[PDB]
Amino acid sequence: MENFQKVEKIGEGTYGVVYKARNKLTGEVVALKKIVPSTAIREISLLKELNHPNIVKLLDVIHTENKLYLVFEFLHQDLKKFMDASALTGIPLPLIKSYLFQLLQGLAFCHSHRVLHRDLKPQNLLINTEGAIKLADFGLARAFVTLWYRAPEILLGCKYYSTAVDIWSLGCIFAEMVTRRALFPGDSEIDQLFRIFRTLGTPDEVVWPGVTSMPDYKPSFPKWARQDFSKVVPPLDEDGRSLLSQMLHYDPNKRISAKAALAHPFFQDVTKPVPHLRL
Repeated sequence: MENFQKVEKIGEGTYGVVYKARNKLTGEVVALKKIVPSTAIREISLLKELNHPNIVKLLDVIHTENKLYLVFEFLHQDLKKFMDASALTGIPLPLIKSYLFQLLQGLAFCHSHRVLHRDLKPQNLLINTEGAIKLADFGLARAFVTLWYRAPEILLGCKYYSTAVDIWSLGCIFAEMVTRRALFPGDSEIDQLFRIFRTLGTPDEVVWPGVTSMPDYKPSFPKWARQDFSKVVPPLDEDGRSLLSQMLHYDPNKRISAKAALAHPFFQDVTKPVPHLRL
């Protein structure tokens, strides 16, 4: 721990403060997250084995007197900041497509190892000058404020949700890159839920078998009609709209998997362009 020289504070993460650090020993520039229960210890130890080029590498874990430090590889910017930076002009479709493709590969990898993220959002998506995008904070939720990317089954009380929640979240982020506006900016659990309802229509037994039996489901939920999908993500092409609708399917079991999504015609012409970051 004294092996680190805090270069500066990046910001407040979900589980603590994040500092840019320099390994006084190896000189490597890393990201230090100042996060303890023995169960969370084995859980994040298992995360060290979860390596993929689209997953932010957990270099080391340092436990010392209730203090838990997670040493991560450092990336220069997050997707939230990049989106704002390219808000007026919009992120080019080839870069949007490239990013979604890479995130799906990363998700496909984690999901193949029965590891869910559970909390995908633009701030935990880190990018570099080389065109790569990675998933940050993977597995930390199972281990240990924005509802915008929350899957509906989570909002309806499902206590044993699946990998499908990450697909839903990524779909919301996908739509946000395309339109330059958050898809469902809920400011309360009920507002989030109803925002989803107003756009995708209020779910029933037809589209989502067993929805009415969900814990937080109320028969009194207003019945909104599903909106024309072409009004949701204009001007995304038919392939993208097809993929997005599949990623936003109400029934978690019918929602497209990361693996399957990678096969969608939308990616037939995927390339790896680089973003222009002003570091």
